[PDB]
Amino acid sequence: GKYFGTDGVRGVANSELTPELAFKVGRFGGYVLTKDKQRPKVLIGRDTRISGHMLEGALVAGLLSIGAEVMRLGVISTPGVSYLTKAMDAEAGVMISASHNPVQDNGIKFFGGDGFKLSDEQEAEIERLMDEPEDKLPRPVGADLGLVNDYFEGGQKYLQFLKQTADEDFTGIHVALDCANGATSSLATHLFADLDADVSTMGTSPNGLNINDGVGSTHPEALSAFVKEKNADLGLAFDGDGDRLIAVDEKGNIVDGDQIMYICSKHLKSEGRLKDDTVVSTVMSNLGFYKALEKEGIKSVQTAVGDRYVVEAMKKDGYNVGGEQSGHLIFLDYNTTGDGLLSAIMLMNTLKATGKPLSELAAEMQKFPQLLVNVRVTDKYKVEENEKVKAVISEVEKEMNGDGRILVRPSGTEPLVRVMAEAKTKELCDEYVNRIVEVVRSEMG
Amino acid sequence: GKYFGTDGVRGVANSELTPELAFKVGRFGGYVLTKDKQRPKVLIGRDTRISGHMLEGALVAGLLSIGAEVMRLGVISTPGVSYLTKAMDAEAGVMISASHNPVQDNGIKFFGGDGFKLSDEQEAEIERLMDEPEDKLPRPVGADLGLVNDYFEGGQKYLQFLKQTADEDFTGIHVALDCANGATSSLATHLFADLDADVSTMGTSPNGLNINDGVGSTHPEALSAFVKEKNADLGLAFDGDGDRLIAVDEKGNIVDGDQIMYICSKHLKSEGRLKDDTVVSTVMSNLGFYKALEKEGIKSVQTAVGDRYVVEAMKKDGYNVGGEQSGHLIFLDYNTTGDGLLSAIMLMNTLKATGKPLSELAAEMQKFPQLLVNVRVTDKYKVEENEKVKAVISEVEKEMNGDGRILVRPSGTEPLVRVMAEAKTKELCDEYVNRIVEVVRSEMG
Repeated sequence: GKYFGTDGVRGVANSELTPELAFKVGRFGGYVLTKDKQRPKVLIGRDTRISGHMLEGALVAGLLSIGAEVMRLGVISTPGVSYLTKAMDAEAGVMISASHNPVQDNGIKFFGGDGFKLSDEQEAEIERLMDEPEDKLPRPVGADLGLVNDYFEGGQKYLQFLKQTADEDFTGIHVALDCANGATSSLATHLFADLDADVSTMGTSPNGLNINDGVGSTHPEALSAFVKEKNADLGLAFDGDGDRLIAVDEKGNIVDGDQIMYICSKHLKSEGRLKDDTVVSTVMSNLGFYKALEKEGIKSVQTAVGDRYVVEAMKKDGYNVGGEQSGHLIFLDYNTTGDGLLSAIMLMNTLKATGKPLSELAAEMQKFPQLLVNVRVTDKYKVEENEKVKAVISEVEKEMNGDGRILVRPSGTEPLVRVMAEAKTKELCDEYVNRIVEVVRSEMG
Repeated sequence: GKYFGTDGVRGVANSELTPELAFKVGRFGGYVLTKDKQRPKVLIGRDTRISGHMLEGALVAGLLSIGAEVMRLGVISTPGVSYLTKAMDAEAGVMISASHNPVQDNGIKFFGGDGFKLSDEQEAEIERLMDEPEDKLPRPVGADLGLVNDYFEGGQKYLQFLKQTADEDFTGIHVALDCANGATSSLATHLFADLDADVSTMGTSPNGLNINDGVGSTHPEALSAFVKEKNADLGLAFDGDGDRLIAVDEKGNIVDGDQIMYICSKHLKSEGRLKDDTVVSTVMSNLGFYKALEKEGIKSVQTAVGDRYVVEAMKKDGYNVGGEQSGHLIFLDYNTTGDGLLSAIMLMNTLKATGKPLSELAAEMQKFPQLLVNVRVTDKYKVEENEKVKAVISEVEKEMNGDGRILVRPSGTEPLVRVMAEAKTKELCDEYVNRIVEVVRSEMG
């Protein structure tokens, strides 16, 4: 009915995301991808979550009961699953994980031959079957049955590829890594050490219970302190599945996905590699990202939140680069989903080639301050129109005239409305927001 | 209701023995064995059957959804599973296989802590649960979930143990091996080669479709020809799971489980190791086995067909050795189920120590000829009594007076009765059987 959301199937493993269901998934989904040849070739990959194994076995059982030849990969980032499912011309690819969420949660994700999430048509049918109450799909027996050749060497192919996209070894750089105790634990540390960089690690020590546990892109303050401690040049914080990246500069400060997009797209434009010198990004990006983009003559396209949209955009118009503030950047020259380590290597290429420190590079793009004030109200949904509100906003919008931005939306969870303001400084934020907030409390209370 | 038969659960994999059911098994059975500690320790092992993997994954999924720490072993004979489940003090042990059957079939088998099939009480409850239609067993989540550490090194521990029970290396012996393309493929050939024996192989080349395919204990004629071809001293034919053994002498002839029991128990008695110098065996054994046993002053106990009974017997009365004509011999000094390779090493110990060739040793025990004649009849079940039949038999029984044996039983499959006769020679068989057969056709036709 509705198993496949944004990020595939998710639940708390065993309770909601039962192995029964991870069976039905691989069984039916392997049927759907079976329409080509009698013997599809799914490959499957997972992070360090303890539920990993339980799901991987039930999923592979499903796949094998409908003839699919199956290639376990072991622990590997979602990037590497997509890269390999393309490079090995495999009918599909699967990733058991639930990036950056806590360990108890997990999820199944699918990739097609091309390295892209499955067509909404396909997922459609997978769900069609998963609600019939008769498993009338074929049951091959004897020699028709699925086959299963492990391929734990997959990892070092996706390593072998990342290693070629580094414009020279990184000698002379001290990098700290925090790998969320996840799929990137063993991949990253081999990579940057095989690229001749002084690596200092942390969060690289998974036990299947510690993924994303005060480490990783979502919790970068540990890494913030570790950089200063080990006095490194920068810190990289991947998340659970190796699909995001948040950096940290020698000064200890955080370097979100807008600043990484800025930094990298700018370097890329200096090699002629930025395609039509444009960059896709989402609403969520910070006004000062668009400002410093103009300043470097890089144009931009905005899309709605979520990388199905940011990738929908780069596809048609053939764009080279696109990203989110989350740290989720796509370099389509190289791979078809967000790739933490790719991001990180592009960032290091920048650093090496410019001899600047990460603080300097990220200072070109100046973030605008934000401000949120939430006011409790009687009837939060009647703010869509108002004889005052609706007006106030518009005036302040024009008063700002490109140097600012306002956003007022009612909450779901509660009975209050959220006023929010980008401005060039903290005191303009304060002025503007207070204005709107006043004409709201006039109505409600 | 009735899933656990003699040899565990069996079916044709996927069609009857579905992965769904191999899930319910490990889930419920891991509950039943969970009553001790919150974190049982099942270990699991399989043969080369292609359905192996599919079942192993669904089974491990079950086990993990109820907290069991689980130890994959890979491919290993059922012997080695039992040996290890004892030596590692593990709550249970599991073997996915269906020995000597064709590849399409498979099966789940259970062993307790002690190395013995599970108590009929336990299997009882496993089935109790498997027919409730509500999976109300706990669903641990987060850190309670199952854990899974592979242990593919298990194999070479059970090797390390077999290698100690060989009374000296086997230098100077040429042995041919036929391992049914099964679990014993890699174990045997390392073993006898690490014991310094000239090994010539066959059936050692599994691809998950060729198990028991004109090789192995059930189909020994290939091996019969191979021994003569490679002019070896003897041939060993294990079956799919490494639980049986049939030998073949340098002359090419077959050496069934009665002759191996004779040969080995006799050697053992010569080391004082045969306990109370007795040997357990089943009805199925050949009169001349009992004769040559008397001749060497070894006493004997008979039990009904099947090793649950042959082991029930050695348990109470503390017997050292017991076997079946199948090749399924138990040496309880050393292990708790039938052990093909153990048998084989005991046989080689005999050979080495006596310097005799296998033909000579197996000639001490002289088999009596058998004869079967099946007569079609009108009402095959009224032969339990007869005014002629019942008499004829009894007379011929006493006429034989210990030198013979008769057995007449009606068939199920068809409408006819089966007359059968052991005698000292082929022409006594012919006489005796013809007598009975005559007084049967008198009635029926």
